[PDB]
Amino acid sequence: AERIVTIGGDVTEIAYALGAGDEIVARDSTSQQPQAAQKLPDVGYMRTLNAEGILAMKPTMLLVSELAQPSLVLTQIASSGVNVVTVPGQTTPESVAMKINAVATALHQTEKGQKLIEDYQQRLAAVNKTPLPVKVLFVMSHGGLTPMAAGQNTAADAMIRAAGGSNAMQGFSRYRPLSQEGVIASAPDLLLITTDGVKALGSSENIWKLPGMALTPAGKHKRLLVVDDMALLGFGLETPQVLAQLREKMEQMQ
Ligand code: HEM
Ligand code: HEM
Repeated sequence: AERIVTIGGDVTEIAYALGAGDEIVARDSTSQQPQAAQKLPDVGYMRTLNAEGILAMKPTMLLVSELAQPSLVLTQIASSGVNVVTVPGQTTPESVAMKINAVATALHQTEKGQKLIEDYQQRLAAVNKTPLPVKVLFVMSHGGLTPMAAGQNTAADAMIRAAGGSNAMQGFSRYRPLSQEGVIASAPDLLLITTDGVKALGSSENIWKLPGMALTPAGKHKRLLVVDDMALLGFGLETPQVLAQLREKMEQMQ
């Protein structure tokens, strides 16, 4: 009966995992998992939504990450009479259990969610969270934009800290353009980048041509880790696995 639009790759992946695949009629740009979701219509990007694109799908329920903007579009969609359910957007490993809970409560699959939660906690718990003296620089590369580093108050910065590592970039929030001096002062031991960032750059050649990268301990030892964009930053079900790659790569640097 329900025509569900899910917004937020984390939300979508959880809805699908709670067995609602059949009822989801559309989703946002950040939602690309599972692949089944890639075949659904794209209503736009979570951070720049427009009401018309969502309402054209005639949803009965909108499951939306709190990270969604502009907020008044949700108000507007709710006034039109669709059930708008908000999902917590904290970039924290403990936050995922909260996300699963809100989604399940909304789908009336409380028990299914409870099960999914235990599996996530069981997978998360297996990861060594002991702090390690390794500094990490996360870089986001587009095709047509200057490369950018993550400060604090980012998912990337939370991910790094949760793996037991340290954010090489300090003293600022969100993202900033790379500069040779900035990067070099950062002195990362490990360069963290996304799968798409790699494609945007070309080859490993261009990777170490990033401003100042070669003049860092990371660039000297070619210490690199490439992870799926949303797996790394989405704080959904794949969080434990990504923390594992990151932890392993750090431990292996002793
Ligand atoms: C017009 C298109 C886009 C614009 C203008 C844009 C802009 C931004 C900006 C400025 C930030 C960080 C600053 C802030 O949060 O205020 C950000 C974060 C992020 N973006 Fe977008 N973006 C776009 C498209 C996309 C798409 C298509 C994806 C699909 C995966 C995406 C995924 C993310 C994620 C996962 C973050 C969180 C990073 C973190 O917390 O470390 N973005 N985006
Ligand atoms: C940090 C993680 C981020 C991710 C995973 C991400 C992801 C994406 C993706 C998938 C696109 C679509 C690419 C395209 O259409 O060419 C995009 C576009 C865009 N992003 Fe990001 N983004 C991030 C951060 C940022 C930040 C911090 C900014 C700050 C300016 C930004 C600015 C933009 C802009 C202006 C576009 C639109 C380009 C166009 O329309 O041609 N993004 N982003």
